[PDB]
Amino acid sequence: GSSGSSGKRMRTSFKHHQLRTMKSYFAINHNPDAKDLKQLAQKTGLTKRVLQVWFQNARAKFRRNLLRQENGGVSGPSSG
Repeated sequence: GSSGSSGKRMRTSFKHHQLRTMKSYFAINHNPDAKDLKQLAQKTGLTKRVLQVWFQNARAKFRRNLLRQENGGVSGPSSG
Protein backbone atom coordinates (compact mmCIF):
# COMPACT_ATOMS: atom_id res chain seq x y z
CA GLY A 1 0.00 0.00 0.00
CA SER A 2 2.70 2.47 -1.00
CA SER A 3 3.11 4.18 -4.37
CA GLY A 4 6.75 4.95 -3.62
CA SER A 5 6.96 8.03 -1.41
CA SER A 6 10.27 9.88 -1.64
CA GLY A 7 11.48 13.45 -1.23
CA LYS A 8 12.04 14.40 -4.86
CA ARG A 9 10.69 17.59 -6.44
CA MET A 10 11.82 20.18 -8.99
CA ARG A 11 10.51 22.91 -11.29
CA THR A 12 11.20 23.46 -14.99
CA SER A 13 9.95 25.38 -18.03
CA PHE A 14 7.80 23.91 -20.80
CA LYS A 15 6.62 24.77 -24.31
CA HIS A 16 3.11 25.71 -25.45
CA HIS A 17 2.94 22.80 -27.89
CA GLN A 18 3.63 19.77 -25.69
CA LEU A 19 1.68 21.29 -22.80
CA ARG A 20 -1.35 21.78 -25.05
CA THR A 21 -1.60 17.99 -25.20
CA MET A 22 -0.98 17.51 -21.47
CA LYS A 23 -3.12 20.34 -20.09
CA SER A 24 -5.92 19.28 -22.44
CA TYR A 25 -5.67 15.72 -21.13
CA PHE A 26 -5.74 16.86 -17.50
CA ALA A 27 -9.38 17.72 -18.19
CA ILE A 28 -10.12 14.39 -19.87
CA ASN A 29 -8.50 12.23 -17.19
CA HIS A 30 -6.84 13.42 -13.98
CA ASN A 31 -5.43 9.97 -13.21
CA PRO A 32 -3.85 8.80 -16.49
CA ASP A 33 -2.89 5.13 -16.70
CA ALA A 34 0.47 3.78 -17.86
CA LYS A 35 -0.81 3.43 -21.43
CA ASP A 36 -1.80 7.10 -21.46
CA LEU A 37 1.50 8.06 -19.84
CA LYS A 38 3.64 6.22 -22.39
CA GLN A 39 1.43 7.65 -25.13
CA LEU A 40 1.87 11.20 -23.86
CA ALA A 41 5.64 10.86 -23.49
CA GLN A 42 5.56 10.86 -27.29
CA LYS A 43 2.88 13.43 -28.09
CA THR A 44 4.98 15.80 -25.99
CA GLY A 45 8.42 14.20 -26.08
CA LEU A 46 8.97 14.29 -22.33
CA THR A 47 9.62 11.20 -20.20
CA LYS A 48 7.15 9.14 -18.17
CA ARG A 49 8.65 10.52 -14.96
CA VAL A 50 8.46 14.15 -16.07
CA LEU A 51 4.83 13.54 -17.04
CA GLN A 52 3.80 11.75 -13.85
CA VAL A 53 5.23 14.62 -11.80
CA TRP A 54 3.95 17.53 -13.90
CA PHE A 55 0.47 16.01 -13.74
CA GLN A 56 0.71 15.54 -9.97
CA ASN A 57 1.78 19.17 -9.61
CA ALA A 58 -1.32 20.35 -11.48
CA ARG A 59 -3.81 18.75 -9.09
CA ALA A 60 -2.01 20.70 -6.36
CA LYS A 61 -2.00 23.98 -8.27
CA PHE A 62 -5.61 23.78 -9.44
CA ARG A 63 -6.76 23.15 -5.87
CA ARG A 64 -5.72 26.78 -5.43
CA ASN A 65 -7.54 28.40 -8.36
CA LEU A 66 -10.40 26.00 -7.64
CA LEU A 67 -11.33 27.64 -4.33
CA ARG A 68 -10.41 31.12 -5.55
CA GLN A 69 -13.16 33.33 -6.99
CA GLU A 70 -12.13 32.38 -10.53
CA ASN A 71 -14.35 29.54 -11.75
CA GLY A 72 -16.13 28.22 -14.83
CA GLY A 73 -19.62 26.98 -15.57
CA VAL A 74 -22.82 28.47 -14.15
CA SER A 75 -22.77 28.58 -10.35
CA GLY A 76 -24.06 30.72 -7.49
CA PRO A 77 -25.54 30.86 -3.97
CA SER A 78 -28.51 28.71 -5.01
CA SER A 79 -28.48 25.71 -2.66
CA GLY A 80 -26.20 23.25 -4.43
